[PDB]
Amino acid sequence: HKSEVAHRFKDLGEENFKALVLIAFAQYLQQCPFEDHVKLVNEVTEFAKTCVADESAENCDKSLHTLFGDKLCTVATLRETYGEMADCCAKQEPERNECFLQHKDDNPNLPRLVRPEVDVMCTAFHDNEETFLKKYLYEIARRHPYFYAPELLFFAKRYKAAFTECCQAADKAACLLPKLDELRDEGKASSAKQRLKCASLQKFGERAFKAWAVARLSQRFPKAEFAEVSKLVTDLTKVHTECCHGDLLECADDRADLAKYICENQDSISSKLKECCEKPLLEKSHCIAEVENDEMPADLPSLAADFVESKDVCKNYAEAKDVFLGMFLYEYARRHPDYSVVLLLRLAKTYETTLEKCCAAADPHECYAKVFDEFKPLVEEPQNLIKQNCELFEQLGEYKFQNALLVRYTKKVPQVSTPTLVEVSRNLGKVGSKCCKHPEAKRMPCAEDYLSVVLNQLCVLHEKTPVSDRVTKCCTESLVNRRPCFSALEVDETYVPKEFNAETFTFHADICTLSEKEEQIKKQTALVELVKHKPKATKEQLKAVMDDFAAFVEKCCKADDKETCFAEEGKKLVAASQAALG
Ligand SMILES: CN(C)c1cccc2c(S(=O)(=O)N[C@@H](CCC(=O)O)C(=O)O)cccc12
Ligand SMILES: CN(C)c1cccc2c(S(=O)(=O)N[C@@H](CCC(=O)O)C(=O)O)cccc12
Ligand SMILES: CCCCCCCCCCCCCC(=O)O
Ligand SMILES: CCCCCCCCCCCCCC(=O)O
Ligand SMILES: CCCCCCCCCCCCCC(=O)O
Ligand SMILES: CCCCCCCCCCCCCC(=O)O
Repeated sequence: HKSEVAHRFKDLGEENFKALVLIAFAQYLQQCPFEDHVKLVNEVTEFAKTCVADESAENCDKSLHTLFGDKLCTVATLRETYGEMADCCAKQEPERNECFLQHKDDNPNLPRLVRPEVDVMCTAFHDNEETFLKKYLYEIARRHPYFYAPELLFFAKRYKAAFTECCQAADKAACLLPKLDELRDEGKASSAKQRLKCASLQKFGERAFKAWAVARLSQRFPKAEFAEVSKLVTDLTKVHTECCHGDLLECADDRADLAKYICENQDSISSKLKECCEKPLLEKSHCIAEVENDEMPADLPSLAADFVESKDVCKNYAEAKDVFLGMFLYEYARRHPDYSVVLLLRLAKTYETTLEKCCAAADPHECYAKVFDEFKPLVEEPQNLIKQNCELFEQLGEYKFQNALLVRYTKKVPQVSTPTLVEVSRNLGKVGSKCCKHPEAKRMPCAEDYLSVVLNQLCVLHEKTPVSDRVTKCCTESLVNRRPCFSALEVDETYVPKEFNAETFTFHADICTLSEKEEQIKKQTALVELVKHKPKATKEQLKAVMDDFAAFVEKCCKADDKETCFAEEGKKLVAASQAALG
């Protein structure tokens, strides 16, 4: 009301409040030490209570932006530590706030955060639970200035649970380790998706984004009217735009609003929202944004009615092209929760091309009457890839399936560095085990989501070290053409084999003491190196060496004087294998 701080405090609660203030400050003063921030939090929090007691007390009427800005400029070593950023304090709001966003280094030069030993972590945890988690919250926040604060807080709590459960466990490590890994990946995923979306909104512009939204929102809320979906798409676009700009507050307020709105009108939006709309302010958004797709209406007409048969297609279309196409998407999206958003985009795109040609011809209806037929091969491509791939994965295991992928892509883009090929293939495989476990009706949406980050990661670390033009075409192609572009890659006939290296195929017994994740990655690296040396090798040939090798390993890791073995058979293997592969 008359005091923003007081208000947020009352809403959030002391705990959440102090956690967010901490995260907020860690995202700007990325260089200040943890103790420094904690003091700021306390000073701000104390101030907050002052205003809760008397909404009219000093400065309590100031805006969060101003309050935050002033506290920020309070840091003495500001100009010494951040230099140019200190010049932000001369400017008045909102230039001051704006000035800060511009100096929020999206990727500082901080040391990789190392994972301590389970025991040391559990003891730290148990001894001083609060500072143990805050301290790490701080470490993550400063390294990820754009990670939406509240989501970060959401993660912290999942971590807390893991430590509370696991540190009591018999085998602490067997309980904790796996959870920490599932949280990391999930965190990397949220990070990549966020930057991805913002990146998209940047290059491709609003339209394409709204297009994406209509499709996603329709699949999720098939019972809502198109007018409700357009309303939501509009607000969601403002939200992502603002949130991408990096301003936490503005971003948060838009998010709360849209959640409030959706809840009040939840009856005309989705039935699956009850649960989500009860939750606390800080958790509404998160919940809603992930809510399962609602059951789609049973009495739903054939699309062909309003989009192929009708004699007013072009009329309705010229009247408002995008609204029409949007309606197409809305209609097609909600009848297919099983389609990937991007696949729906391809149809809509295809439909649009057709209408553009057809509506400027003798008689439209004749020209576009069989367009749905143009869809068939489009829908099928992603489906046959999924079946063909999940099948292979069912036979072979995650690991063996990854090797298949390894051989397949190395042949496609031999120029790519071996360590890059190994990672991509591994991640690709994970997507394989994570999605194939799903009923065929949810597979495609699943692949889209995991595959989207993986391909982006692939593109980013190639943007940097350009190795192939073909990978660059795919990486800079339409966001809806990206995946098919890669699927279209064919064996590289131009590639010239890599001169043989003895050092690259010699193994030591240390391959026995190494952990699974390490043995595999050590074997897989040799595999990519093998293919990069003899690309003309048939699956049979390769399957031979791999079999020979596999034994070699086990065999040499189950006999005395290991080192002797690996060097003795080593000569033999390399020798025999080289001849088999001409
Ligand atoms: C849940 N989420 C906030 C996260 C938790 C733990 C680690 C996270 C990381 S991370 O550990 O820094 N992940 C590193 C790679 C792995 C490493 O070097 O340790 C990174 O890509 O930046 C990134 C993004 C989100 C994370
Ligand atoms: C709570 N509300 C304000 C929302 C915030 C952010 C995303 C939202 C979405 S969404 O973008 O379609 N849901 C996203 C996941 C959430 C995210 O990445 O932010 C998706 O399926 O790709 C739907 C409804 C409400 C949303
Ligand atoms: C997300 C905020 C909660 C902070 C608690 C993190 C505790 C785990 C410490 C290890 C993190 C390093 C990343 C990793 O390798 O797992
Ligand atoms: C609410 C109306 C906004 C939706 C506009 C419909 C756009 C459909 C065209 C699909 C093109 C995808 C963009 C792209 O080429 O990347
Ligand atoms: C001066 C410090 C300001 C403290 C930061 C308060 C902003 C956090 C509000 C969180 C609201 C939840 C929004 C959402 O649902 O995403
Ligand atoms: C021309 C020298 C070729 C000999 C080197 C063979 C090494 C290839 C990697 C084998 C890994 C197979 C995967 C596995 O069985 O786990």
